[PDB]
Formats: sequence, C-alpha cells, structure tokens
Amino acid sequence: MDIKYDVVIVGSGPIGCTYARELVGAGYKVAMFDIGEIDSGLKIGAHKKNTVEYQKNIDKFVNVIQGQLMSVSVPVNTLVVDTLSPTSWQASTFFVRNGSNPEQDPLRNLSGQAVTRVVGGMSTHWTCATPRFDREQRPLLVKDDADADDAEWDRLYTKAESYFQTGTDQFKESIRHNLVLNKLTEEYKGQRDFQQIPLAATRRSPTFVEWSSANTVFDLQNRPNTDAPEERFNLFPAVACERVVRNALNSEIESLHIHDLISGDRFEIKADVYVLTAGAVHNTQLLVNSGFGQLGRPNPANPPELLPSLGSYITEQSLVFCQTVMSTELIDSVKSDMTIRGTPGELTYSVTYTPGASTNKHPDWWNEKVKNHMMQHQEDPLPIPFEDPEPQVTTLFQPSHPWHTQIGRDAFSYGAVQQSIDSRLIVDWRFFGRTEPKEENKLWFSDKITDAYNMPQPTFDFRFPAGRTSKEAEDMMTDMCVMSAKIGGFLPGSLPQFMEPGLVLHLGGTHRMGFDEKEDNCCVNTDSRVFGFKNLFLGGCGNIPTAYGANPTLTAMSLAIKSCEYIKQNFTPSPF
Amino acid sequence: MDIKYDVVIVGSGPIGCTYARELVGAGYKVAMFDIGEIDSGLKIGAHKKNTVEYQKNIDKFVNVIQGQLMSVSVPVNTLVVDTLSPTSWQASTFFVRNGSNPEQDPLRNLSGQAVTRVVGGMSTHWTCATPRFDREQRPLLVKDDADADDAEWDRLYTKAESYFQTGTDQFKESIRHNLVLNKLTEEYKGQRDFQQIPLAATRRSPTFVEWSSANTVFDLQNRPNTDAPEERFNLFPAVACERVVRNALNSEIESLHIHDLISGDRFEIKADVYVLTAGAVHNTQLLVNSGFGQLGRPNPANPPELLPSLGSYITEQSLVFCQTVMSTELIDSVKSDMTIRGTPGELTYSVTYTPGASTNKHPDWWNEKVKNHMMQHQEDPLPIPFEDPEPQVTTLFQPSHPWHTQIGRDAFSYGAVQQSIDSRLIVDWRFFGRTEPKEENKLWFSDKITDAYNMPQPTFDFRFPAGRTSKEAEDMMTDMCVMSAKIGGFLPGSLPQFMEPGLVLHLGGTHRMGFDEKEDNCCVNTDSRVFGFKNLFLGGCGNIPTAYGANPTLTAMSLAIKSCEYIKQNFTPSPF
Amino acid sequence: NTVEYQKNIDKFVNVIQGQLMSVSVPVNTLVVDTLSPTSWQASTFFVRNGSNPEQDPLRNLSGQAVTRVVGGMSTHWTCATPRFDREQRP
Amino acid sequence: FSYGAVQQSIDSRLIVDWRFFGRTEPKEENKLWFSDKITDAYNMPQPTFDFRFPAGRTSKEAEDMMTDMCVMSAKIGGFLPGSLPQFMEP
Ligand SMILES: *Cc1cc2c(cc1C)Nc1c([nH]c(=O)[nH]c1=O)N2C[C@H](O)[C@H](O)[C@H](O)COP(=O)(O)OP(=O)(O)OC[C@H]1O[C@@H](n2cnc3c(N)ncnc32)[C@H](O)[C@@H]1O
Ligand SMILES: *Cc1cc2c(cc1C)Nc1c([nH]c(=O)[nH]c1=O)N2C[C@H](O)[C@H](O)[C@H](O)COP(=O)(O)OP(=O)(O)OC[C@H]1O[C@@H](n2cnc3c(N)ncnc32)[C@H](O)[C@@H]1O
Ligand SMILES: *Cc1cc2c(cc1C)Nc1c([nH]c(=O)[nH]c1=O)N2C[C@H](O)[C@H](O)[C@H](O)COP(=O)(O)OP(=O)(O)OC[C@H]1O[C@@H](n2cnc3c(N)ncnc32)[C@H](O)[C@@H]1O
Ligand SMILES: OC[C@H]1O[C@@H](O)[C@H](O)[C@@H](F)[C@@H]1O
Ligand SMILES: OC[C@H]1O[C@@H](O)[C@H](O)[C@@H](F)[C@@H]1O
Repeated sequence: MDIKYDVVIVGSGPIGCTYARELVGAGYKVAMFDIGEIDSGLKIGAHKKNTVEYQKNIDKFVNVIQGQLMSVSVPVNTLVVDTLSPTSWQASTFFVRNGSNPEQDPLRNLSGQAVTRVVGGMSTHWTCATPRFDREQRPLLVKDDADADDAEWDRLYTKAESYFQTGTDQFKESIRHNLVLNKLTEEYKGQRDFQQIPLAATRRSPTFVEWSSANTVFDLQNRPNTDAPEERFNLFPAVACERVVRNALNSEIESLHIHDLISGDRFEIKADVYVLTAGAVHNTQLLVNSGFGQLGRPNPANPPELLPSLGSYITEQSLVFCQTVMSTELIDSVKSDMTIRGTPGELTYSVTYTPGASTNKHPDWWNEKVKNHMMQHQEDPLPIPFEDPEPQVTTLFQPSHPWHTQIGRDAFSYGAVQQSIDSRLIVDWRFFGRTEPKEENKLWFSDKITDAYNMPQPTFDFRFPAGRTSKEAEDMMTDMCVMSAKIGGFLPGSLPQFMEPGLVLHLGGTHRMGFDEKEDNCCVNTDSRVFGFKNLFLGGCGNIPTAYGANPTLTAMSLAIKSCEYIKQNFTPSPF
Repeated sequence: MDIKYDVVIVGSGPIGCTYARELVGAGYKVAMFDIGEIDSGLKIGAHKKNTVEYQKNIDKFVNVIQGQLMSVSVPVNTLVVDTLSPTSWQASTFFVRNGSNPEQDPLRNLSGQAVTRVVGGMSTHWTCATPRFDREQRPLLVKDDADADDAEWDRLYTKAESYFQTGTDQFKESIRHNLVLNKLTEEYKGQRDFQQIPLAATRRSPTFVEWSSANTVFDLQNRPNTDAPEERFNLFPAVACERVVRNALNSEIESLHIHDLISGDRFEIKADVYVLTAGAVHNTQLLVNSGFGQLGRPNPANPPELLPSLGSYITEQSLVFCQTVMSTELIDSVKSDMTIRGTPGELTYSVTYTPGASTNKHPDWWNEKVKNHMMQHQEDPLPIPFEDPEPQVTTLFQPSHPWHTQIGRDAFSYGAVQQSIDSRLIVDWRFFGRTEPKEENKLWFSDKITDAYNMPQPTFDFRFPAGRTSKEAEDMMTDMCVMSAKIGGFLPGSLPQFMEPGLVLHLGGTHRMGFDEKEDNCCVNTDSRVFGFKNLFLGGCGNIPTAYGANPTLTAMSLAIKSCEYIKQNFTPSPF
Repeated sequence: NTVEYQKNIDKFVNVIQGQLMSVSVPVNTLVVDTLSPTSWQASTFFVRNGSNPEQDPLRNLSGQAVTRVVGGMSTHWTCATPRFDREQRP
Repeated sequence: FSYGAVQQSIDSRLIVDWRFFGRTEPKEENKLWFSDKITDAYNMPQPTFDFRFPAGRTSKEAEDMMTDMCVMSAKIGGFLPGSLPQFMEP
C-alpha cells in the first residue's frame, strides 16, 4: 500500500468497477478499497452462479444469496417466549438484543433491506436484469431539450450495455421461455409488448450461461501486469473505509481514513480524487460519518451545514410475487406437432414430426428437442426437456402498466422450495412498482447506536407514499393476478403477495442527483459531484432521484460513465 | 496437462491433501483432479468461514454450508397438493420428478446424507473438531500388541494434528466457555472430565479465528514455484473422475478415465499410483463404476468378482441436539465477585472488584471484562460481554458414556435462527452415538438411474441396528437431557431431538479397512491398499471399519499418513 | 359422553378450545409489514381485538382461561381426582 | 386436550402422553387484580395477572421435574417428533 494515489474508489461492486475501468484505462494511478474479501474463485469479483455445480443445482443458489445479505436495520424484538424453564434467565423487558436497533420504528422500516460485503458486491449474486429506463422513469441529463436528453442517455446506455455484455437472445431457444412469451404476446396483441428480460450474461453452451458481474466490467487484478503493463491499479480487500476528511472550507476532501481489518491498523490515504461507490446505504453512512448531512434522529429545528437533502427522498420499489403451475392446455400445446406411435415404453412407440411443415405451430428447434426428450424418456409424462432453461420474459414499464415485470425463475426464492410439483411446470412472477420521492422518507444514522463495524447504525423512516404510489401498487398486484392466470393457476405456498419492504434491494435517492442543490433537493450534480466539493464523487443507485420501476443498476452505471468523463477532463494523471 | 504422472489423486478434500502433502514432499510427480471448482478466494481450498464478515454475522454461515450440501439420495415425493387450480396440469401418479431416486426406500434412508463438490471438499465449511479415537472406537493397526498399536496411533495422530494445526487453547479466555466448562466440571466431579473440543484452528485476534482446512494441510498451488522449485504438483478443477481401468488379472490399475467438465473432453491418465479420496460415497461410486463390488440392487445369488464387502457394513452416527437458555443462577454467578452500587444509567452507579482476592470465584481477566462491560453498557441487563466467544466444550467418549459430545455453538444451525432470546444465553448440545457395523447396512448404486454427473445413482439401505446401537442412542438422549439441565432449560424451537439419519455426515465403512479381506469383511488393508491391486489406494472415512462416535476426519488422516509411508517404501519418484 | 366423541377421540380437543376463553390477552405487537399500500394501517400497536392494555406480556398467565357454560369446566375436564397428601394440603 | 396438530403418520396405538405438574410456592407478589378502567366482555372489571414462578424451590423443582419426565419416559419409548419435552404456556 502506497500513501498517495490519483484516484481512490471505495467499494468494489459494479459501479466502482466502472470508475476503475474508465480511469485505469485512462492512465490514472488508482486504488480500490473494499470492506469485504476475495472469496469468489480465480476470477476476482465474478458471479458466484458460474460454477458447474450451481448450474446443475440452481435451487441451491438461494443459499449463497441469503448467506451474504445482512439486514440493514432490525427493530427491537417483542416476541413473547413464555415457555422457558423457570430456571432459565428470563427478561423483564424487551431490551436491545442480538444487534437490534432501538432507534427503528418497526412499522416505518424497510425491514427487507440488506447489504453485501464481498469483493464484487451484489454483482456476485445478482439476477443480471439490465433494462434501460424510459423518459418517465429517468432523470434529466439535459434541460429543455428532450431529443438531446434521449441522445445523451442512449450514448451512455450503449456503453454500459457493452461493459455488462447485456443481450436479449441468450434464452432464445428455450421451450419454456417461448411457451410463455408466445402466449402472453398473443393475449396482449396490440396492447402490450413482451420480450426477453435484457440480461448481462453470455451463453457458453446449451446448459451454461456465463452471468456477468463486476469482474466483467473490470477484472480487478492488480496492475501493471503482463496484459496491461502501463496501467496502475491496486485492490485492497478487508479494508473498512470510515470517513472522508473535509478541509475547513468544505471545498475539498484531504484524505480518506481507512481501517485494515486483518492487521487492525488505521491509515490516512491521500488522493486527488475520491469516489464513493459503497452502495446506497453505506455511501450515505460514510458521508454522515464525515460531517455531511445530520447525524442522529432528524431535527428540523437545526439545519445541517452540508447536504441538507442527504438521506431524504429515498425510494424503494413495492414488489409483488407469485408462482404458477402451467395450465394443462399450454403443456399439451408443447407437443402439438408430434406424431406419437402408440403406447410409451412399448415397441409401438416412435415420436416423429415433419421439419418445416406449415401446419406446425412451433419451430424445428422446438420439435427436435421435444422429440428427443419424448424418445429418450418415455417414462416421463411431460414434453418439456429436462435441461430446458427457465423463461426470462418481461413486458417493460409503460404508462398504462407503470411497473416492471419479470416472469420465469429467479434464483432468489422466498420460501422452502417445494418438491411435490415438477419444477418444469413452475413460473415465477415478480412485478416492481415505482415509488414517489418524498422528503419525509428518510435513511438516517444514530448518534449513539453503532453497527458491527462500529459505524453509526442506519435507521429508516419509511412508508409507501399515499396517492399514486399506493394506488399503483395495488393495481400492480391485480395485474399480476390477471396476467398470471393466462399461464396457469397459483402454486400453493407461493400465493400472490407483497414482499417485505426493501427485500427487492432497489433503494434509490439516498444521495440523489439534480442540477441545482436547492431547487432540485439534491446532493450531487449530473457529474455525480458533490455540491461544493472539487474532488468528491458518488456512484450508484443512491444517485437516482426519480420514481422508477425497472432495475436501476445499468442506469447507475450510465451515470458513472458520465462522471468519469468529467474526472478525465478535470484531473491529470500522475507520471508513471 | 500431461498424460503421465507418478501419482494421481482423485479429490481435493483434506484426505487428498494429506496424500499430496506427503508425496509432493517426497519428490513425486503428482496430479490431483477435483470435480468442483476453486472458490474459497486466493487461498485455494481454504475455510469459507475465515472472512471478517462471517465471523461478525455468525448466524449467516449456515447458508454457505446449506449451499454446498447436495443430498445423496432423495426418495420419490408423495406429498399431496390438492389445492391446485383445476386448470393447472397435474399427473395422475407420483412420478419420478425433480431429481428423486426411485430406487430409494424412504424408510430405510440416510436422508440427511449429502456431498460437497468444491476444491477443498467439506473442509471448506467444517466445524474443525479433531479429537482422537480411544482404543474402543479405533481400528487395530497392529494385532496382538496393544503397546505397539498405541505407539503407532500416537505417532500418526500427532502428525495429523500438526497438519491440521489442532489445539485446545483457542477459546480459553471466553467467559461463556469457562462458565459452562467450570460448572460441568464441578457437577460431575470425578465421574467425567471436560475440556475444550480439540479444534483445527489458530486464533488470530480476540474476535477472529483462522479455521483450518485442506489448505492448511496443503496449499494446492501448482509446483514447481518460487516457494518449492523442486516439487511437482498440478491441480485440475472441474474434472470428473469416472473409472479406474483394471488390468485383466485384477492386479493393477492401468489408467484413470476423466471428463473435463468445462471443455467436455475425455482423457485416460496414466500414473504409477492411483489414490482415491473422493469421499465416502463417491470413492465407492467410482470403484463400482469400475467393476469393483456389484452394480445395481444387491443380489446375494450373484457374488461380485471383486471386493465383495464394498458398500456393506456402513456406519453413520446417531445425533441428538438441543439448545439451552442459561440458568439465572449461572448468569448471576458471572458477576459473583463484583460490588455493584447505585442504579444503572445514573452517575452514582459503579461496579468494582478486588483484584487477586483469593476468595474470588473468577480470575482477574474475567472480572475486568465483566466490569468494563457492565460500566460501558449500563442499558444491558447481562454481565456477559457482547463479543464473548462461544463455548467449545466436550467430555470425550468413554465406556460409561459411549458418545461424543459437543457443547457450544455450531455454525450448522437446523431451524430459523431465533431472535427473542439473547444469543449470549444460548448453548447448543450435540451428542454423537457410535453405530455397530452390520452387513445388511448398505450403500449401493443403481444400474439404470444416474446422478447429475451421469454416474450410477447412490442408494442407501440403512437402519440403526437393534441391540447395543439403539440402546445407546436412547441412553445418549437421556444423558443430554440430564447434563444440559445443569446449565439451563431447553430453548423452545430447539427441544431435545434426534436429527435426520445422515445429517451428521460422519459416514464410515463404505470401503472398510482390515487385516484380511475375507475374515475381516473388508476392502483395503492397513496400508489402505485395495486387496489384490498393487497400486490402488483409498483414503477417507470410508476406510474406518469400527463403531465410532467421535468426529472421524483426524482418524482418516492418520490412516492416509500410514498409507503414504507404504507408497514411499514401494514406488520410486521419477527424476525431476 | 357421546358415542361420536368416544369413537373420534382426536376431535374433542375442539370442544375444549371452543369453551376456553382467555382471561388476559396483552396488546399484540406482531409486525405485519406485507399489507398492500392501499390498506388501512394504524401507526401504533393500539388496543385491538379485546386485548388488555394493563397486562404486562412478560408477567402473565397467558394460558389461563374460563368457561361459561352450565356445569362449568366439569363439562370438559379430564376427571382426574387424586387426594392431596399432607405436604400439599391445608 | 392435545396441544398441536394431531399427527397421522405414527400409529396412535404406539403413542403415550406424559404430563408432569409442579407445585408453586404461594407468594404475596403473585397477584390477580382487576382494572378500574378496562372492562371484559360482560362489563365487569378486566382481570390482569402479575405472575412469575417463584425463584428458589418452585423453580428448581420445575426443572428437576422436566428432567424426571425425560428420564422416566425413556423407559417406555423415545420422543414423538412434534411433541418433544416442553413447558406449556403458564
Ligand atoms: C442481492 C441482489 C441484488 C440484485 C439482484 C438480485 C439480488 C438477489 N438483481 C439485480 C439487481 N440489480 C439490477 O440492476 N438487476 C438485477 O437483476 N440487484 C442489485 C445490484 O446487485 C446492485 O444494484 C449493484 O450491485 C449495486 O452496485 P454498487 O453501487 O457498486 O454497490 P454494491 O452493493 O454491489 O457494492 C458496494 C460495495 O462496497 C463495499 N463497502 C460497503 N461499505 C464499505 C466501506 N465502508 N468501505 C469499503 N467498502 C465498502 C461492499 O463490500 C461492496 O462490495
Ligand atoms: C459439511 C460438514 C462436515 C464436517 C463438519 C460440519 C459440516 C457441516 N464438522 C466436522 C467434520 N468432520 C470432522 O472430523 N469434524 C467436524 O468438526 N465434517 C466432516 C469432514 O469435513 C469430512 O469428513 C472430510 O472433509 C472428508 O474429507 P475427504 O475424504 O477428503 O472428502 P471430502 O468430501 O471433503 O472431499 C472429497 C472430494 O472429492 C471430490 N469428488 C467427488 N467425487 C469426485 C469425482 N468423481 N471425481 C473427482 N473429484 C471428486 C469433491 O468435489 C470433493 O472435493
Ligand atoms: C378445562 C379443563 C379443566 C380441567 C381439566 C381438563 C381441562 C381441559 N381436567 C381436570 C380438571 N381438574 C381436575 O381436578 N382434574 C382434571 O382431570 N380441570 C379443572 C376443573 O374442571 C376445574 O377445577 C373445576 O371445574 C372448577 O370447578 P368450579 O370451582 O365449580 O368452577 P368452574 O369454572 O367449573 O365453574 C364455574 C362457573 O360459574 C360461572 N360464572 C363465572 N362468572 C359468573 C358470574 N359472574 N355469574 C354467574 N356465574 C358465573 C361459569 O359460567 C361456570 O359455569
Ligand atoms: O428479489 C429478487 C429480485 O431482486 C431484485 O433486486 C432484482 O433486481 C430482480 F431481478 C430479482 O427478481
Ligand atoms: O451437524 C453439525 C455437526 O456436523 C458433524 O459433521 C460435525 O462433526 C460436528 F462437529 C457438527 O456439530
């Protein structure tokens, strides 16, 4: 570890790796710090789902997710256990136990919100859905020129899509995918468009998908190295970043204070530029720990000196969920083009079809897979091949259906996985609603209570705003119930429900972007630069100030590409 | 990858790595293949619990375990779901579905048995308890001379313990550990002795333990390298070993058939010595796929050509579990030496002790920690410090209580982790019974059903033997009830129970060791060589032919060490 | 004492549960945070569904209950009638 | 008076219940009192408890009793999963 770098990035998720990729490639001496460790295989910060074992045992991956999602704010527990032995030590009060937060009102929380501390961040476990936001969900980069605004966003998105390797044909020859996609397309013909979820992923084989991650964006190997001899990069895992030091004039950051978790020692790191990409919650924590905003329960009677909007206007999406069991009619349609020569198991059994026949309801790639399945496996009563990938269908947010949708199978299952019903029959439904930014909705940090890293404990003051947010959320639920029924009935144990506020992990607006600090109620400008400070930048979903339904990561990445263009224009790399 | 090695080892668990450590050390050219991949970070095959984050959020680690335990044999599911929508597709039978094994009798299973496919094997997640077996539990390595047998075991264990870095001092200054240990010592005074569970681990810091693993035994780095420029070792991950090829006379192995899972390519690898350390289930799977023992449902009318005892006499331990909530008396005794005045939270409150007083119940370090906790956290009603490590207590197996005991906190929790009761109060109790080896208890492999790697599907025919094993399992239950009540009453949700057969993962005797193939009904000799074959060696818990209650891994290692002594005596390494 | 209850012994528990009314039920503080945003939800754990705001949940006899029928609890009891020995007896 | 769902996979002929009842020391501090403001379903003052099992002999005996039940019951059989040894609600 050196003492001085051109650039220092806090956090090694995909947004920090965006800044790494742009600035390391542009010749800056870059240091990156993460509080978590390299745990993930030889490809540093790669997707954990990319092993042969998780791709043969994809029901198990939920365990990896759960194992690295740690709850942000757990209210004091009031459950009554009144069947302890009389000899056992027993509480007189509901006192603060097990890491809980006494500042947290249980009824105004985002109880599902969680954070991940591993190199690569949450991109080590994510679903990889990278849709663009349309105008209605997206903040303005240009004022007073819609066409120019769209042009700027299209340029940033096309880059971001390239970094992530976003694509929309990786599931094109999945039977289950097309079964679902075709039925919904038909059902909403002239009303709604359905397509594959855009995915940051590259298919390698018919049974393997290489899912994208922070590693894809930047490979996180220290530099110079053989393949990049003139670049300069160091990653320092197990380093808790604690405070950015402000000059007295509140115009420049002078250092970053770090705590090495292995040695236990503390250090002051100097940079020309400081970039915080520690996620929506922890970027906010790090700033409040540094004198930005207001530490403690909000007190309107005392304006903070800096960033009064910090941690207000936070948004989290409502999420509805269910699973369906494929209708008999749809399953029968899978085998419609087949010729079935008699009784299964017995000599009188050929399964054939006519390639290219114009009476055929399905393509030839579909019939050949069904044929070979029905012939290699004549005990099995379903026409869906055993290896066939899950659907990945969406109809994107529009004004007449203002929610995002993901239809298929997500690795994050929410209950014990059922085993009685054949898995090929099961389709998940997740609808995601947008939340109006409101000043009263707040993430703040205690001035007494601390977390397991000794930083001020985060505390939420959150309710879904009345009015449109709440109206839409319920309309969204009914839409899921109506649409899902076209495919099949609900699976008992996965009936239509709202998920725990915040489980969806799409928290935005904790350090929101705008043109003007005061009139837009924001903390950073459209360069992601913190108002008043020359050399401090913030990256991630915390930047997004709008009400959005779709998954925010590609959009945060686009914003980070723009911020890097500013940094490149205003700071010069040190000589090599 | 070469065609030709001195030694090939199949499996990179800690037994594999014992063979590599000995043979790579002695100058042999070694290759190891593992079906799974590297994913413990830059330390290949290291313990996944060695992150600062896991050791701060101890509850979370069970997810990692559950993530990489895949059930060996799941019977066909016959759960009735009769609340499907009438439009959903439903079969009219309980057909073979979702990977289940139609060979498996649900009533004669080890349903909790499971395997792990990752470089470092189960040592990447284990508990690291490494006790010796006493004579009663241990196979003979020398007959008719008890002193020479004790001497050989002592030598081999001692060597095993240096490999794993086993110790009994890492929890010595935990208040909770000492509280439980002292009370148990006092209560059974001169009927039973208690001590710390011997653990393969080194404490780094008051709040961090470096848990040992395969990596501790052998770092798994390709050699030659700057640290070992004369050594020759290559690891090949993502390689499924499928068959060993026998010569016509069944006196030697001629090659190893493998399948590179990333590329799809198949190869036959040549070696002088072939070592199988694929685990108790998979070593057997591979032998049977190579024409040892018998494929398919056991048929005593058709004797096997080779190794007639392969897969019979299997043992797996009974396990009984509860948790307790610490007694008021025990908790009050934590502060026995303190003078407490005034009222918590007021400026008049104080807590003090008399250092060195010979009438103090506890040592100065105890009293200092309690004092600082009670003075700094006057809102907390417990005298135990917040990061006190957990208890790690055992009373080892003896003839008058012939079960192993582990008292404390295990990372493998079995239910939802409860939050109402302060974790500082909770003590886990696991007692492990020994199971008599019986011929009728079998692991066999289907001749038609294959597993997710297209190998013969494992199937169990198992029941705890009547007579001694059963009598002891139920006496062991009563023993856990009786001892645990000395410390406190049962935690609701964790009441005294037998765990699922095989959940404990101490399967033994699948390829058991003995002096004589016929008279001892076994598969390998005391050099772990397969009878008949000059150059084929098996390693692991599969070898242990006795009824044991203690954790087997250290014992299997000690056998691997002896095996390597035989290899050094009978094969010469190739010149560098 | 019906032929049906002594043929279906498992079912009589329902009769017992049906006439045991809880004596003191503390205010409920279970958190249900998966309601639709359009549903009415109050801001506190207010006194709801017949609960008793005087009751400390941690110093209760939560299982205690009463029966208001002619014959009282002798309409459902187990009928066990031991004598007390001296130690137990006033 | 069964306490949970009735299990149907184990033949009811095998199943034996165990209930052990401890004695509780009478203590002035254990009280049943009635609210001067809250009323029950029949317009009468709401009953409220302030109870804990007394430390000392009551509590020691109760734990000794739970242990005795684990010891005695094992002479007849192992525990039925779902009805493991437990204290019931006060
Ligand atoms: C967990 C989850 C998340 C997402 C999906 C599903 C699952 C189950 N699916 C997904 C999501 N995003 C979408 O756009 N599409 C989808 O299909 N998920 C969210 C996505 O995963 C995040 O939006 C994205 O990674 C966030 O990127 P980031 O801003 O770079 O933040 P990360 O949380 O990934 O990484 C931050 C990082 O910094 C570290 N850290 C935290 N505090 C410190 C301090 N104080 N010092 C140093 N380092 C710090 C963390 O350790 C972490 O790596
Ligand atoms: C999972 C677990 C295990 C243990 C404890 C707790 C938990 C939850 N605690 C524990 C253990 N044992 C102890 O003595 N002490 C305790 O405190 N656990 C058991 C222990 O972990 C095992 O006994 C030990 O690893 C076995 O060592 P091994 O014989 O080297 O076998 P592994 O299963 O670790 O590794 C074998 C290995 O080979 C691979 N494989 C499997 N099949 C193939 C084929 N066909 N080709 C190539 N490679 C193969 C695996 O992927 C694996 O790595
Ligand atoms: C419910 C139950 C009870 C017993 C056991 C099993 C179960 C599930 N088994 C048991 C019993 N006791 C035995 O010694 N051995 C066993 O094997 N149980 C308890 C027993 O049932 C009670 O001890 C007994 O009936 C008490 O008799 P009681 O003192 O006569 O009181 P009851 O509660 O039976 O009847 C009182 C009664 O008067 C009424 N009432 C209440 N308030 C008013 C007012 N304000 N005005 C007029 N009447 C009032 C009730 O309606 C009731 O009928
Ligand atoms: O809860 C899982 C969901 O998590 C969200 O964070 C993702 O963006 C979705 F893709 C995913 O379906
Ligand atoms: O199931 C957990 C148990 O697993 C067994 O494999 C271990 O040996 C114990 F150490 C551990 O407590």
